[PDB]
Amino acid sequence: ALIRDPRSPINVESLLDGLNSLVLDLDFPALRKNKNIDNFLNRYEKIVKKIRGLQMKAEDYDVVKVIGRGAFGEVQLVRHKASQKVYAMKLLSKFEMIKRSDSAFFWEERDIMAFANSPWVVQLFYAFQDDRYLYMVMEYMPGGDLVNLMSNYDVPEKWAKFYTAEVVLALDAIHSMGLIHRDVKPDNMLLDKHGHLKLADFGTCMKMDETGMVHCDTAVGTPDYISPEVLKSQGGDGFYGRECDWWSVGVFLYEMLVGDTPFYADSLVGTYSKIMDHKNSLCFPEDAEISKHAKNLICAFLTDREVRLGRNGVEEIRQHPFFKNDQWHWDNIRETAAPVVPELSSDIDSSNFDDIEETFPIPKAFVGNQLPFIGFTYYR
Ligand SMILES: CNC(=O)c1cccc(Cn2ccc3cc(-c4cn[nH]c4C(F)(F)F)ccc3c2=O)c1
Repeated sequence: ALIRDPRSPINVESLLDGLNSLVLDLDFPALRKNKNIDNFLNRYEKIVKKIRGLQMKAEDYDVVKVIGRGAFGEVQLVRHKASQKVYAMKLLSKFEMIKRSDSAFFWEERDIMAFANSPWVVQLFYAFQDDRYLYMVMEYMPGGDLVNLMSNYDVPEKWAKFYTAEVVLALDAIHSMGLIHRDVKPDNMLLDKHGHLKLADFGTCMKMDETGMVHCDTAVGTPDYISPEVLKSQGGDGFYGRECDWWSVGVFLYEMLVGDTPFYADSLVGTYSKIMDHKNSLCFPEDAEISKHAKNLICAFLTDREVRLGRNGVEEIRQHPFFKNDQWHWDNIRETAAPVVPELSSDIDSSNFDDIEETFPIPKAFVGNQLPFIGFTYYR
């Protein structure tokens, strides 16, 4: 009965993952001296290779261009050969994830994009694997990200109101699924064909307790955007709530209106120290020319959690005077016209993206390197 459920760990895709993964981890001359291992391989090695050809696989896609990179892989603009549809495909290297003891962040990332069913969340259509990579096949966002937008325009406060509102709604939606994002930044804010925002890169997300809190002893995210409480949790037993995402919205709003990040330093350790000393290090440039309302919202986000705007819920963010505007309302913003509408040449126009510039050793005994990746495959 669970076999049909796309959420169950024992659906057909996961059962096939196990059989495929066992053959992968055993098929070596050394391990084949065990008769058990050889008797199984003989029975199943021909049909597994047949199954491999009929399963969704990488060679079914044309690689048009590489449009993104990360610690463990890259994102490619692809076209599915048979259907001629266009997607963005993210790859995660199995060797690197094992080599750097980081093998479990992709579960929530896959599940959010697959099941959120939200206009604010990039949607996942397929997940598959081969012996080297994980693959997440996603709806393509041809508008680019907000780093690219900020590098090409001087963002007036009217635009900043729009993108900050859309981010607030997107984070609220993620919070209502029980998740804290923890890596809010402009590189994770993607724009669709109509210029509206979606969140991406859910690698550092975490589900909250029945109390709304998370225990964590590890500081995560990006150094420019990390909140004091998350940073402080590296020294043991962090207990914090969703409000760490609102701190990172404050950094984003500063960066859009001022042109630099508010805790900039030449060293990572300097950035870490400035964030700790934020009550003294947060300083707007003399030539800023930023409104009183914008400066008040920025400073209401860039405080300690016990005092931070949003600690009581999103309604206190939405009423803030900075969001007074003559173009949109909180309940209809994504159906109004975005400030920048992309002009697109073809369905593989990638002009809003800058251009971009090892394996396991053969085992002596059973290691099970493919075991952590069982159950990743998903067919919509
Ligand atoms: C631990 N995490 C990693 O190692 C890691 C590996 C690879 C990339 C990243 C960060 N990154 C960058 C771009 C990116 C782009 C899309 C996306 C979806 N639809 N369209 C696009 C478009 F590309 F068009 F913008 C979706 C996710 C990402 C994304 O995650 C992180």
